[PDB]
Amino acid sequence: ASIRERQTVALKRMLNFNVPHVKNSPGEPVWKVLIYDRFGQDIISPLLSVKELRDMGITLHLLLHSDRDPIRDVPAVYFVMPTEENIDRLCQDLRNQLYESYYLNFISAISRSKLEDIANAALAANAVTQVAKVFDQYLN
Repeated sequence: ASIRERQTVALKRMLNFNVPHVKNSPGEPVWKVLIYDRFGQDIISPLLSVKELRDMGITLHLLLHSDRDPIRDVPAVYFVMPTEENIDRLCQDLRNQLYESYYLNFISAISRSKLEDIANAALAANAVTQVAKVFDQYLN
């Protein structure tokens, strides 16, 4: 479907988004982390798997509602829903500095109010973050 396609559009982008990262081992791919939620998995899985996740160059993929590992030396991605709870996880992971980067990706149409929370959620620790486009804003 043309719709389901747009879903992967953002994904394939974030899952490959090579952002300004430091290179320690010359001659090594770009390891990127990902953090998905109930919806995030509801979209990433249908168009991605565990073996494909690591096969694309993922350093770690876990649920915001789980024990996140400390990988400040590797860029991270947060493809989740901008829900009240999620917004709290953003400021929770942003302050912990679990990952160097935080390529955010909202499933629904977040608002300036909720957005400011995540935007500032990082400002608290000054973590490099970037809110990507949404796909489920029309479906899912």
